[PDB]
Amino acid sequence: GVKNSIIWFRKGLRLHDNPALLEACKDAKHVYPVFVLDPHFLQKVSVNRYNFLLESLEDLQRSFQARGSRLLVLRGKPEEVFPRVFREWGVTQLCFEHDTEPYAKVRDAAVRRLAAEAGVEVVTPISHTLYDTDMLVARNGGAAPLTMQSFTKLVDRVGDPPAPAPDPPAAMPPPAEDMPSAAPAATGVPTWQEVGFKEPPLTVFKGGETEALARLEAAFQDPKWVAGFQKPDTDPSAWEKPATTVLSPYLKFGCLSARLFHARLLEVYRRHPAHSQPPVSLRGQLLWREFFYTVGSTTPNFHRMAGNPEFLAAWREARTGFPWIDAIMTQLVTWGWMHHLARHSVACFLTRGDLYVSWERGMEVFEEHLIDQDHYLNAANWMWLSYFRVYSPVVFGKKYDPEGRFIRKFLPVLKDMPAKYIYEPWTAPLEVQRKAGCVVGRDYPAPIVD
Ligand SMILES: Cc1cc2c(cc1C)N(C[C@H](O)[C@H](O)[C@H](O)COP(=O)(O)OP(=O)(O)OC[C@H]1O[C@@H](n3cnc4c(N)ncnc43)[C@H](O)[C@@H]1O)c1[nH]c(=O)[nH]c(=O)c1N2
Repeated sequence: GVKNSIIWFRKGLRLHDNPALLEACKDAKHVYPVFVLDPHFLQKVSVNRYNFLLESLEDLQRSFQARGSRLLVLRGKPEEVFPRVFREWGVTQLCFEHDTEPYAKVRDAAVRRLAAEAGVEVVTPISHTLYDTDMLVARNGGAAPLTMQSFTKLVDRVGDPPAPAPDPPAAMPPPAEDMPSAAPAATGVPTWQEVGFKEPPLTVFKGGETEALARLEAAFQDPKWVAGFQKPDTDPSAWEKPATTVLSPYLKFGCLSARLFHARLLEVYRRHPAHSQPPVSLRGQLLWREFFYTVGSTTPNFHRMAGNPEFLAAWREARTGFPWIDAIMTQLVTWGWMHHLARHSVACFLTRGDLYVSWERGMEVFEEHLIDQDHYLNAANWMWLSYFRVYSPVVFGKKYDPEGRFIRKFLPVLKDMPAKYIYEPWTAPLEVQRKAGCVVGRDYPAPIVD
């Protein structure tokens, strides 16, 4: 006789542009905001990324409490928890954002069956991508386009992505009182210590929808920078103020709506007729993401499109002996984010013909440490790898940073090396090494390859 609904967060960790949340609140006597956390994640995942998620859930908790509700972090597996709470809470509707990843399809199909057995309606809107990816494939005749230029042609044919959804109401229907499965002590957001991590996170990027919107506003503080953006011309050695938006972790977890980002770019583009165009523009960057999601989700053998241990270990542990390479690998572990062309440098130095190895092994290392780790974006970018015309990937940074400021920041052992040798410290006169307190082979390794 009443509507009791669940809004289930997996991605889409936001209140803004959340059509699943708007549906669950409509005409609802009680709404249960749920995140399902697998407590036994022990089995691979850096504390930096997991803490980013926890911070994002803490932000959601604060947002829901401001509106008379709270987030319920349920422990267990969705297939076991949901049948119990469907009956306990008298649920009539279950809402959640659509997800096209492989595991998500298996998980969501099972939950859809359990909902039907309990008489629960399921509503799953598209809001993680700009477009309904299935719709794009259908309008392309039933096959995903295979080049960026062709893909940009198709979306231009389709038109603008949908507008961001309205903000939710200032007050929300709360969960019912004294429901055993909603008890606060069993449903709070845990800390990185409580989930089992021993080392603290070191990244400088904080999770959550609130920080995402703050960072988006900062990127749009200069419309001329947004209008003139060209990805290949940005500086990979810029760390104090990165040369790109660093919105990737926020888009990965859904703290930031891709649709809101796109709408804001078109606002700026209307007033700047000479703005950059795809693929180098900031809109092009969003379209790279959409392109790889579309191809990845509709391609069965997606990982097969691109056709010894010691070299990988040195690369993994930032001891290759090339300061530019080791500095980036240090940024990976410490920040979990590096500029696109820094990612290119270490990836080419690993796969494009310096250490050979297999690109899959390099992806595994990225998958552990990147805070923007994305099943589709990580793999696709490794394969699309297969710029250094003058500067080889091992001294690439010298073009932008002849003094080696980036290297000195992340490899402080080299902080007193004269700039003439900071990219090739093995060339320094051996008394220069002594003076700088950095002897090659003692304080910093010699190059691992001739
Ligand atoms: C080896 C390797 C591995 C990865 C990636 C590249 C390479 C070469 N990338 C892509 C890229 O390096 C990354 O998206 C940016 O460095 C993120 O920086 P900004 O958010 O400042 O991007 P910037 O502000 O330039 O772009 C804005 C947004 O567009 C998207 N975007 C930009 N460049 C992209 C690209 N090349 N491919 C797809 N989407 C792109 C992202 O959503 C990004 O947040 C990736 N990206 C990611 O989100 N998760 C990942 O796990 C990886 N892994």
